[PDB]
Amino acid sequence: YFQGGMEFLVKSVRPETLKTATLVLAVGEGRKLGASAKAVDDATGGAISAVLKRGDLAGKVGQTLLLQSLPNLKAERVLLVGAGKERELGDRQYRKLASAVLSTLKGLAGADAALALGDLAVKGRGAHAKARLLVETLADGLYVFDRYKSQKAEPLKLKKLTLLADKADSAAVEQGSKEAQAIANGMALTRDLGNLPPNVCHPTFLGEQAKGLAKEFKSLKVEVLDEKKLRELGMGSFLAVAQGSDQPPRLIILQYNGAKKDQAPHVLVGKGITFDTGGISLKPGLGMDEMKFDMCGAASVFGTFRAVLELQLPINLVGLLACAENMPSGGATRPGDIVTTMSGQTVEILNTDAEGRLVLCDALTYAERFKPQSVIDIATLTGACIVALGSNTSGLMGNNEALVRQLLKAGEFADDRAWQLPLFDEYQEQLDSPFADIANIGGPKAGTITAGCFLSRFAKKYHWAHLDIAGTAWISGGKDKGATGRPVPLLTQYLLERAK
Amino acid sequence: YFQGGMEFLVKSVRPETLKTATLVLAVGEGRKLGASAKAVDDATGGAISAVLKRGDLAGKVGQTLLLQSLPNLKAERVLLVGAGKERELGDRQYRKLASAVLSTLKGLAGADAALALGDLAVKGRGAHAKARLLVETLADGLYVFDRYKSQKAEPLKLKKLTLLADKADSAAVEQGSKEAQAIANGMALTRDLGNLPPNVCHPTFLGEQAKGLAKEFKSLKVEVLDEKKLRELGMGSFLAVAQGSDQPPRLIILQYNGAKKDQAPHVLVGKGITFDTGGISLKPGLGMDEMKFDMCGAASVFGTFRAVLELQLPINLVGLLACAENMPSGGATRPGDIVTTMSGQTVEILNTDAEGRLVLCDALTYAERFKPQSVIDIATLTGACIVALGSNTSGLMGNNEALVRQLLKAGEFADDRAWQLPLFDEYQEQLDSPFADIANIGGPKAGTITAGCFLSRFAKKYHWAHLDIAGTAWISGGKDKGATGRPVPLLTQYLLERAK
Ligand SMILES: [Cl-]
Ligand SMILES: [Cl-]
Ligand SMILES: [Cl-]
Ligand SMILES: [Cl-]
Ligand SMILES: [Cl-]
Ligand SMILES: [Cl-]
Ligand SMILES: [Cl-]
Ligand SMILES: [Cl-]
Ligand SMILES: [Cl-]
Ligand SMILES: [Cl-]
Ligand code: NA
Ligand code: NA
Ligand code: NA
Ligand code: NA
Ligand code: NA
Ligand code: NA
Ligand code: NA
Ligand code: NA
Ligand code: NA
Ligand code: NA
Repeated sequence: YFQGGMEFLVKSVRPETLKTATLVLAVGEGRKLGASAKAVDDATGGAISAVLKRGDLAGKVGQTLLLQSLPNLKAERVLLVGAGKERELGDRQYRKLASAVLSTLKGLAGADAALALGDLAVKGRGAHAKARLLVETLADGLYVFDRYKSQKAEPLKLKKLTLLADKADSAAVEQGSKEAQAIANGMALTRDLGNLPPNVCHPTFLGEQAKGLAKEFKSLKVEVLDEKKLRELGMGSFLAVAQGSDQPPRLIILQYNGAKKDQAPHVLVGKGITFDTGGISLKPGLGMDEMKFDMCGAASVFGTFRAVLELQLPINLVGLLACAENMPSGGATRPGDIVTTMSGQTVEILNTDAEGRLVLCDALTYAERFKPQSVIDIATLTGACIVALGSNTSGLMGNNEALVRQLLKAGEFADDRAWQLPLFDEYQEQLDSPFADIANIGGPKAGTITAGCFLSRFAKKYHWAHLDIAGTAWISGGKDKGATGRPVPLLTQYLLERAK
Repeated sequence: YFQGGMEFLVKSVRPETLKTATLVLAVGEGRKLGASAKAVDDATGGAISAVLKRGDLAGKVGQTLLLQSLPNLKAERVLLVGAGKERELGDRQYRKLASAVLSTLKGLAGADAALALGDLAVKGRGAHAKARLLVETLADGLYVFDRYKSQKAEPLKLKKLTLLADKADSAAVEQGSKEAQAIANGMALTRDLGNLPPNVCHPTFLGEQAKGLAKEFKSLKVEVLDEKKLRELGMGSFLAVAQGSDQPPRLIILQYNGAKKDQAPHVLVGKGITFDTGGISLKPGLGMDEMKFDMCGAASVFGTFRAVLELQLPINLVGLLACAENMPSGGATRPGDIVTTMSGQTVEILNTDAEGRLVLCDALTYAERFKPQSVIDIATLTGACIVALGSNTSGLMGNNEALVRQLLKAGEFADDRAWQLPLFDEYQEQLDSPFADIANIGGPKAGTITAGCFLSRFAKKYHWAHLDIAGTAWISGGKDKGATGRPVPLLTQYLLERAK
């Protein structure tokens, strides 16, 4: 169940007799009230119709009108929210409607609210799929990160949200709500870890977080490998990234065995660069505070595990979090260094700011021992991905078409979308080095793709895919600056489908 | 038939008795000679086997060994070319093999050569598909642009190439060769127009080129509209691009009616910015000579027409070439100008270097009058596409999934590949303007996509797709700097399939 201060219930009772602090109804733009709103209007003797006739609420998506006590209702307030003029909403409009409702309710002193929104239609979504989107939007919309504020906002009075559904849909709605709550809990852990400042959130801290998660979930086993063990394993490019920082690196291994021992596991590999200065290839100063989000890949592995552990899915899951801090220093890796990866391939490190792939490639080699049926790495890897796909769609590459399709489908269902980019063999020659087996960077052309090509050289032994979340893992500026928790919804949906 | 100084023949005779200046045979790396090479070796009494045993030719793809007269052969020379160790070649290896053969033959004084390469296997390609790739690579490999060199290279002695094929395959090979020759002729026209310097290749020159093509092909009708007519049509954003230059703009209309009058036409829309300084939003000086390639979109419409006209395909085809020169001047368009497009939508021109879309959008509105069944615009539009997809894969967007799939399939067959990028509705808000209906640029995120989103607002009335060839239309540096002729092979293959 959701942990962020909200209980979500599903009930099949009549809205017009439900006791609640706020009853929420949808109002169309220039079309008749839906069945639920009409039943409530009838119960009040036409009071809602009479208000709407006065014209303050045009009915555009997300517009609101709040009424107090109406005759013959047990609702203390009635919140009208506009649903536009279309027969069906798209996902974006449904989310906008839900967020407008939540924003209003947050500011009220009501301890609960009941959503009578079952008459809304959303393109391509039945009861379960609508509940997944609605509850995830509501629950994630409650997220707060204020532990470093001396002045904290007043706690919400709102503590309970009831979804009204016809009895024939209530089981699907309940299922969707339960899954959405687990996803939102995972997103909240991901966002917390992403938002923590890098002087607190370093690799050792992430190791202790993993141990704490195992304390909470007896089904989770955790092992944390330090720099001595990494050197024993021959993890040369991983160590090269870490060596310039005072902070020691960590390889965190999470294991959950929800299925029979004969089922091959799915492996999630997360880039956990807790801060990325670029190293000797130093980044510019402007906006470099957002490099604390360079561990959002690893954070999303935490969050996906958190959701899976709550749902107790019948799957075998492994998490590999490759965490290091990338700092300049008198002992840092230099451009031109050549290192031997755990696979034995030598890499010429042309640019020390292309370091995510250097911790990932050793983790991908490590993943071979699990004989996985799928391996997915998640990383804030290339600014080129933002040029290619922006901030709303993650880049996706892989060496197996069926797995890539499974991830695309999961992202569509989750409304946490990705988009495939090709790993054509012609791109690989961009990584040729006169000195070593591989150069760690290509040119300025196709940067997201050549990063995927680099990783692919370590993933040939299994079905593998790669999510570039450089654009989707956080919001850069404004009031809403901070980690997003993506791609936890995509990944959790992928695993939900693999668990059937 | 190919016009660049080469006759291509298909014959089904035995290689070992064929009179030719050079007989070309494939030699595998560490595997037995194929059937054709073995038959020739047997005819010489083992002379080729005996040479190969000495070890000078390892057999790697494209390696060569040239022999002179061998016993009992009518070939004056025998050229051995390595074919690697795989059972089947990929497209890249097949092209590399063919280019190595051609490079050797170019340097010889032989007037002809015979290719006995029928035993080569290429992944996913039968006789017709292999001949398409082989002949197009050979014919396009003969391209020369030397009209501004005072010292021209010696003319080739090689004037005839014979493809040897089994009688059961010879019809397919002949068909593939004929189509490849037409494509190569079209590519040569495209490359010529792209390579011409911008003080020669201006919009008026392109208009005269269209008139010259109609003189050569009686099935082509051409109309050239000048700035007065553009202003009568209300083509405000097109005129805004052109107004800073001394060179007047041209809208060139090509029409070919190869099918019954009841068949809706296919429309190709080409960006013909004959030079792009950026305008007031001036480009940096470094590499700005390659902005003469900013008309390669329009050039590829010329080239696709040239191939279609030679093949006399039973289709109805329209070409719209929107040509202008983008110059700074005391009357040039300024950042912040607002103009009314022919569609009536107003556009705020935030950056005068995003000018390709401003001539294209008026051409897309113009295309409505043809009631087309497909509209494809081709443009060197965004440097962001090179970041996203590099120099080897064109970006593709559209408003119709079936058309996008048809173009992807054509590019795969042609080995002139594209890759779809999404036009999700969420990207559209990047083009919001406080002052006008549309801004002409989004932010630094998803630049290729937001350019496609801008064009999509003018294409809603028909099935439309958009090819960003900023990366594939030319080669930037080195000995091979110059226009490539892409995407003529993709477009011609698309139309070949639509003609069935
Ligand atoms: Cl249901
Ligand atoms: Cl630790
Ligand atoms: Cl340690
Ligand atoms: Cl974006
Ligand atoms: Cl799914
Ligand atoms: Cl055949
Ligand atoms: Cl003209
Ligand atoms: Cl004129
Ligand atoms: Cl490239
Ligand atoms: Cl095709
Ligand atoms: Na609507
Ligand atoms: Na929507
Ligand atoms: Na970096
Ligand atoms: Na990084
Ligand atoms: Na490059
Ligand atoms: Na081979
Ligand atoms: Na190949
Ligand atoms: Na430009
Ligand atoms: Na341009
Ligand atoms: Na942007």
